[PDB]
Order: sequence, then C-alpha cells, then structure tokens
Amino acid sequence: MNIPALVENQKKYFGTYSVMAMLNAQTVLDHIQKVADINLWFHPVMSHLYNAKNGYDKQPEKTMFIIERLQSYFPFLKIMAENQREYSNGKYKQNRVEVNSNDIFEVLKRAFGVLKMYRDLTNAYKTYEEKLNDGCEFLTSTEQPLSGMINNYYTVALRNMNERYGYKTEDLAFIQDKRFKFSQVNTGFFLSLQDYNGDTQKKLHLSGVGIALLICLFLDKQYINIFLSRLPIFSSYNAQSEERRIIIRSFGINSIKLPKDRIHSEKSNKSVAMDMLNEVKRCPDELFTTLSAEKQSRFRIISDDHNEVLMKRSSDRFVPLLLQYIDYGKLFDHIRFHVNMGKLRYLLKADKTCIDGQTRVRVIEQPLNGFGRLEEAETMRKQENGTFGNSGIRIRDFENMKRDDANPANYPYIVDTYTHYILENNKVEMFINDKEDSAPLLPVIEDDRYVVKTIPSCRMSTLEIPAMAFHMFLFGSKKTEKLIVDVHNRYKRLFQAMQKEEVTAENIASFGIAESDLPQKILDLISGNAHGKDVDAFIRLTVDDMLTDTERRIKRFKDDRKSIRSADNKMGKRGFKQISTGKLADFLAKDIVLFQPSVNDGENKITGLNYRIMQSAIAVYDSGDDYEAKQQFKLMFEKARLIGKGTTEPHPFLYKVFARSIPANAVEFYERYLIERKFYLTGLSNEIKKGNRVDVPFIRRDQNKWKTPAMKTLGRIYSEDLPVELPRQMFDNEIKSHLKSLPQMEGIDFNNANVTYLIAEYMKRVLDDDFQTFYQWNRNYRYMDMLKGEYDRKGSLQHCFTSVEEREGLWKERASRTERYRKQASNKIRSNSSEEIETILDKRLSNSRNEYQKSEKVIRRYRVQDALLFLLAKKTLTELADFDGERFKLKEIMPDAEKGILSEIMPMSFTFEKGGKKYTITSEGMKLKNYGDFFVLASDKRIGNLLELVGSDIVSKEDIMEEFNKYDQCRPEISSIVFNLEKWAFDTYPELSARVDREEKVDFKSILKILLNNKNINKEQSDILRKIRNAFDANNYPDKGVVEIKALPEIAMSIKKAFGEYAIMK
RNA sequence: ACCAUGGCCCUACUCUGCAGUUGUGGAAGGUCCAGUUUUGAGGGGCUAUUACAAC
Ligand SMILES: [Mg+2]
Repeated sequence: MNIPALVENQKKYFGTYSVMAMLNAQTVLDHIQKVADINLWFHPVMSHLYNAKNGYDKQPEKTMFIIERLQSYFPFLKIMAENQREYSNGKYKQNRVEVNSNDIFEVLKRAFGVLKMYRDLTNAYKTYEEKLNDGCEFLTSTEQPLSGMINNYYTVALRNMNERYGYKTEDLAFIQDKRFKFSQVNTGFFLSLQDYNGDTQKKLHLSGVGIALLICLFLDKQYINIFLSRLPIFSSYNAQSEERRIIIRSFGINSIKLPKDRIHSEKSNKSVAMDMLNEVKRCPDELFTTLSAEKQSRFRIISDDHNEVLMKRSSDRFVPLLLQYIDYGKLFDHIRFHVNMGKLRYLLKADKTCIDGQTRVRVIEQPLNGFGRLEEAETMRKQENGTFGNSGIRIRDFENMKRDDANPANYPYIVDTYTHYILENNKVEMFINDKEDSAPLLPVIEDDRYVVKTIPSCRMSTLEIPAMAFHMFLFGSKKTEKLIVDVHNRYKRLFQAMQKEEVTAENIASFGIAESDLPQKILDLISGNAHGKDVDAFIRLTVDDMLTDTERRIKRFKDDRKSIRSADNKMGKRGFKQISTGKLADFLAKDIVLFQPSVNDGENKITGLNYRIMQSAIAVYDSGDDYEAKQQFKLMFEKARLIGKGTTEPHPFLYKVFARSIPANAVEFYERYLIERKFYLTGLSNEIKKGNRVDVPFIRRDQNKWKTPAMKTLGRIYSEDLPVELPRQMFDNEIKSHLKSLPQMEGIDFNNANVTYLIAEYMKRVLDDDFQTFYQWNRNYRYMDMLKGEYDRKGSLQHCFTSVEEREGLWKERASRTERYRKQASNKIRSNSSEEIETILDKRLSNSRNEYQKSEKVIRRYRVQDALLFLLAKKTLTELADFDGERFKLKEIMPDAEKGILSEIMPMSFTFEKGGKKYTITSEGMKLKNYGDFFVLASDKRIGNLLELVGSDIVSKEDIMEEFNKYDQCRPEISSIVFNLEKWAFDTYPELSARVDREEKVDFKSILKILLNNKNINKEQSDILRKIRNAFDANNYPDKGVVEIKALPEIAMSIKKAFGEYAIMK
C-alpha cells in the first residue's frame, strides 16, 4: 500500500498536526488517570478498559468514570462505539443492545494505532514501514477496519451538521449525493475518505482526506482551520465558498474537547461592567433554539484573531453578575450572600470493606459554606501559610488529586476552590449582619471533622432579582437593602408571636404581611381549618401512579429493543433509540434504595460510597453466563442486607428477581426488576381495593406531613430551623410609586402593570431605548406549526417562523386549530386504536404547548434582565475614565456591533492567576466587544512558558496575539528543517540508509548521535536542537537560557532562526 | 446514501463539578390544568428542590 500523495505532498503539515493529534490524545488520557487515581493503547486508562471485562469487575466506579469521561473529551466516540457494537453483533452473531467497554477500547485502539503509524511516517525523512506491506496484520486487523469505521462515522457527522448549523438537504447534497455510487463507496469523489492506495489486493484503506479527517478528530477548531487550509481538498470551491465552510465544519463537529487549566481572573467594578455588556450581546440559549439558520448564523462571529465564535449564552449569568456588582461595589452594608469556600475531607477509615467486598478508603466531605463579599471571603480563605481561615487545616494544592489517599497523616485537608456564590434551586441565600463592615463569616471546624455552618437569615427567588435590581437602580442600594431587612424582620416578629400563641384572625393583619405571602398552614391555623394530608389517600394514589409508570417503562423497553434490532434505527436521525446501562443503573439504584425500609433515623440504608458502587456494579454487570460472576452480583445485594435470610429490613420484592435464576446482565436485571415491581404493586392495588391497609417503605405515617400543624411548633420551625422565605413582589409598590411620579409614565394603567412590563415602559418612555433587535426576529415552535397546519406535498408538517403578532393570533384561535390538527394527525397515524391514538395526540399537544409557553415567558424575562445589566454597566463606566456614554442604547447592542458602547475604545488591564503565578495583560486601547480576547490568551497553554521568557509578568495584549500567530506559522517550518537535516545525514552517512533496509527504526535522537560522533555538531548544539524540537512538538516555548531570543512579538521567530542555523552542519 | 415516520444538573467565571440516608419545611421553586399571561402577572391542583442537623 502506498502513502497517499496528498500526505506525501503535504508532509510537513501532516507531520506537524499528527504530532499535535497524538499529544492531545495523551493529554486526555493523562487527565483521566489523574482524576480517577488509576503506544497509547497501553496507557493505564486504556489497560483498565482492556481488562475491565476479564471476570467480575473489582473497580466498577473507576470503569464507569473512564467510559463517561472518554465520551466527554472524545465526542466522536459515541458514534464510533455505537458502530462497533453493531459490527460485533455481526461478527459474533450476537444481539447485544448496549455499548460496553470492549467497544470503546476497540475504537480507540484502532484510531490510536493508525494515528501513530502516520505520525511516524510523516515525521521521518526515510524509514522502513513493515505495516504498509499489502495483506499484513496491521492493515487487515487495524487500518482497513478503521477506514470503514471512519467512513461510517462521517455518515453520522453529516447528519449532525443539520442539527448543529441548520444545513438543509440542498446544502449538503454536493457531499451526500456523491459519496457512494450505484451501493459502493465512490473512491473517485474528491472528498472520498477511502481509496485503494495502490493495494494489489484491492482493499479500501484510508485516503489522504481520510487521514486528515482522523487527525482533525484530535485537534482544536483553531488548528483544524490552520491545518485544512493548507491542503488542496476543496476541489474548485474557493476560500469564501459555503462549500469550503461546510467541509471544514464537518471535520470539527465532534472533535476533541481538551480539559481546561484553571484560571482565576481578578474582578473589579470595571471588569464586572464589561462582563455585563459582553453578556447582553450574546443570544440567550432559549431564543437561539427557536431561530432560523440564517439568524442563528448572525451570532457566529469572527474575532480579532480571525477565529469563529458562537456568541450564545451557555447559562443565565444575570444573578451572579448582579451579586458581583453588589459585592465589588460595596453597595450593601449588612446583607452578605452565601458563598462556598471548598470542602473539608477527613479520613473515616483507610480500609473499609464495601458491599462488593473490595476494600476502599472511606473519606467524608463537608462543604465550607459561609457569608461575605466574594473578595473579602477570598482574602480570608487562603492564608499565607496555606491554611484555611483561622482553622489551622492545610489547603491541599489543586494539582494534587490523590482522592484515594490512604495515609492518615495527610488528613484532614481542604480542597482548594476559589470562593464562589452558592446559587442552586433558583435561590439566593443571605445573612443579615447587625453592624456594618462585618468580617466574612467562615465556618468553625470542630474535632477536625465537623464544619459548623450557619442557617441563612433569608432566601430570595432568583426571579425576584430583576425587581431588586430595578429598585436598586431607581432608589439606591441602601434603600433597597433597608427594604429587604424590614421584610425579614416582619416575618421574624410573626414567627415569634406564633411561638407565644398570640396570632389570631383578629390580629393577623397587624403583622404587616399580605395573606398571599403567608404560608397556607398559618392561614389554616387561624381560620380553624388546620389538617394533615391524608396518608391513605396518598398511598392509594402513589401505588396506582407507580404501577402505571412501571408499565410505561416495561413497554418503552420492549419497544426500544425491537427498534434497536431494526435496520431503520439510524444514528443522527430523529427517532434514534439507544439503551444505556448507565441510564438503567441510575433507575435501579434509586428505586432499590427507595424501597429499602428505614430504621434508626435512616442509619441502616445504603450510604454514599456503597451507593456509588452498587450503581456502577449494575451499569457494568455482564456475566457471560459465568456462574461465579452471577453469584458475585447476587452477593452484593446480600451484603447490602436487601435480600437474604436473617435480614430485618429487606427490599419487598428484589429477592424475587433472584428466585429460580440470577439474571445474566444489567439488561436482563432491569427487565426482571420491572416485572417483579409490577407484581408487587398489583398486589398492593388489589389489597387497597379490598379496603385493606397497605404500607410502602417510603411512606411513613409518623412524619409531620400527615399530622395536624400546631401554632407553637410551627412558629419555632419557621423562626429557628429554616431561612425566612422572602415573598415575590417585595419591591413592586415602591417601584410603582416612583414611576407614577415621572411625567413620561403618565399614560400607564398602574393597576395592570407588572415589573417586567414597567422595565420595558421605562426603557421606552424615559430613556428612548428598546431591547436588542434580535428579540424581534421570527421564531419557530412545534406547537405553532401544529396550530398553523401547513404541509409539504409529501405531507410533512412545515417549520414556520412566526412573529409575535402572528403567534398572539394563532393562540387566540388555538381551540379550532387544535381540532383541525388532531383530525389530520390521527389519519396520518392510522395510514401508518381510537383510545391509543387520542392519548398519543393528547401528550403531543400538551408537551408542545407547555414547551412554547415556558420558552416565551423566559425569553420575555431575558429581555428585561438585559435592560437592567445594560443600565447598571453603563452607570459604572459613565462614572469611570474620561468616558462619556449618555448617548448609548441597548437597541444598538449586537453580537458583532460596529456602533455604540461595544465599539468604544478604552485602555484595559487583565490580571489573572494560573498554576500558582500571577500575570497581567494590558491594552492601551481596546474595543469593549474584544474584552473576551483576554480569557482566550490566558487560557492558552503557552502563556506561562512564554512569559517566563519575556522576563515580565506584565505584557501587551497585541504583542502576545502577534507572538501566538507567528508561533503557529513557525511550527511547520521546524518540521521542514528537521526533514532537510535528516536528509543531509542520510546523504552523508550510508550507515543510516542501510539501517532502513535492515528494518531498523531511525529517529531524530539517533541522527543527532551520528552527527555528534562524526563532529558535525557538539554536545551544546545537540542539546539545543533536541530541546527546541521538543518544545515545538509540545506546542510550547523552551526554557529560559536554551537559546538567545529577541523581544515580543519575535520570540518564536527568533527560536526558529536559531534552529535553522544550528542545523547547517560543517 | 438521501427522503419519510452525559447517569445529569459545564465554548474564562471554576466538570478536580453534580449524582447515599433520615428529619424539617410547599410564603418560595418545579410541575400540571385553562374563556390564564407576549405584562415571571393572577387563579386552581400536585410536589422536598435550596438549607441545616445527625449518620
Ligand atoms: Mg405574588
């Protein structure tokens, strides 16, 4: 088999990027090893998989971690592993429905093996390669299988293009219509991934384009673009063509995600303002989903460093941004937000026998939660001596990741975590200090074991934060804070009175809290209607609901299995069915513990580590009908005391699953579990129907839920045990009184005006502003498709893009239009039971309608949230610098704005910490829209070693960007200098040429040695050549002193020049 | 081939994340209903999701 001509003609590019591909792979493998405490197919992580089904797995938690993370960092592995399952079923005449570690291992073994081969050929002037001999083992076992896998991978990757970029059949037909001939692979197609490569046996190998594709699976998008742009793989499509962009996008769509090295930026009032403006230029994710491909394309921007960026929000950061704004601004004197500052780890037992009978370290974690301004808390968290707060306890370095560490001397320690706000369950928790300028409230640690935490004063809905921000903007943060504190103190006075039994229908109004903001139980208690929930009703209902769900799951599973055995089940298309044992094992572990009876305050039920083991054990269980492996699996549940004689709290029905025979694998186990669950619940239903009393493990009659509430008992729980739950519409009356006094707001009906409405009226009427233009763009919703009722000739339902006015009117007419929809839709089901159809449609319309309504409500919240960020950011920056900005308006903000605030030029300075050092990058003048550049530079692996060479931690942004682009241009020229050096050595010393013919591997290190021994170079020169060459392969800079360098932005250029001169030879 | 019918809760803001139990709590949050809302406003039902304690 011959090396493809594309490879031979672009050898310096294939050489460079093959090395980058292999290094990136090793990086991921190394990361996974470290985090999990475990010839790339011999890596510890890959060995683990290889051995993972050699008998009953002793480290299921590790196996499952490796399988999950490999699919995160290598997204193409989901597609290829699915193809490898289907392949094996073929080969061994099996019907395995689920992907396992053998699939993952085999895909990656082959990918790595072929990558390594091409890396070696392209990085050597002359070597012998036995592996290219036609009909050899390498070709038959590894390379030829991989070419077919890659070709099948690309079928699915092109399907993914439709989802990810909105491409239509017409857009992709120049590839999809021409890949296969009539079905063969069309090796004559210009983007064919397979070719004969002059193989006399006439078997399909990877083509040059195919080799490029394999490499690009292991590159970052930036390098995919640099690499492919050098290659003549675009037939006659030109640089600006859509076809070129489609090709390149197809080669990056599922490529490697590299683990990020942690960065910590210094925040300020200015930085927060700029983080806010860069938030509002991006598309909210809920909106992005609804937009046409053209308008989605408008958020795909080219940066200053000529890199395409998706300007889309990955999460709603409104609330954290607002908290940073308040903290860095020092705007609240008394209120402090709930922060986490790491976790305490203490070793309970070094050798704990677990429910699978394997010994493991038992480490307990407690969060270090507290209250203060993020900067002040962070200054307290890490002392100079590297201890936490005033605790004495060591904070372990972030790079040290031995979580399995069994040495008692190493414990306790605190995990190093930058102070962040705790923002879970759409809440903000806060602590109210009596005095101003209080110090951060860090938790005390007792017995090196207990973290003594503090119940928050009170908790606010994140949906209340827009009105708080708006109130802050109109009145001032101090007035805002006084109002939160006053509301809090009213609830406290109420709950104190409850505890004295001094709250009546006659005096409830005196407490100053509206009925709609009192708990129903207080309202029940003063009305004389206090009652518990009816436990028997709840049991009867729960049993019925669960029986129904059990049957739903039985059916879905039988359906999916049949679907998975079908030819029509196509990955990347919409009705694609997959059975994940991970997903099965999640269901089973939750349910097994749900049905485990509690005793002794719940101290008998499965604990955290054993839970993780049980769940993982299930996920990977697959006896080969090996008797021991079956016994081992059953034994786990015996040791958890769920089945077995002499158990006192057994699971009610799990033991039936193991009666007669042990299930052979996770899939058998899930099926049998669900059948047994169905029989248990049917029995219960039948006993309920006879009027008998039944009990289920997870309903407990002694819980307060079921009893009548008392005033005094409930008073104490509300005062002492929980945070105060702050009401919605706290700030409304004050907001409305203010706005009523403004003459521009004169013609507003304030009796039908919520705060969402009034923010928008404020922007329009007081400020002559409006929301960003992309909130007027037409949107698509399935539900509105159904209501519009428009089909193509073939008879599919059309995807409309409507305006808000259109949808207003469809919604008014939804009853009629739903009637039409159902009539047509039912016919189309029948053409492909009356009750079953009506049910199928019922669910279709409900789900769709609910999706549409929620989406529209949330986008309307994003609008006014953006108004508030814009307003606050603009206020910060107005009062900074010699900056004038009364003219700027939210309506001008756009993802690549050429006007308004984002186009303004100001000096900037970005300070951050990475790997224990602290650096600053400055600009003398920079458009606000480019502030994101700094994170891109700080994130770059080279930033550290580069700044070691500059000899300054402070550097110009423009200089570093130029340096990084010049580095990127030098890297292939390094490859060429090596090539010409090797070539000289071969021409001068025929020893080397002979060593090729005698089938020995000649490498660079060897050639340096020959050059040294014949005094073509000396040790100094040898060492430099070696070190520079290594630095470029690492995609990094060499250590200081190796070579004399110039200043930025010519460091890489100067290193390239030195290499070139040290490679001349006598 | 085309066409048609994550275990979960990360393109700097911390995935080195989240994913055991028991208790407490539904004024909040989630979810469902509909002559409800393009004004996270209101109504009705259901529900421990944030937190803390103990293990
Ligand atoms: Mg309300």
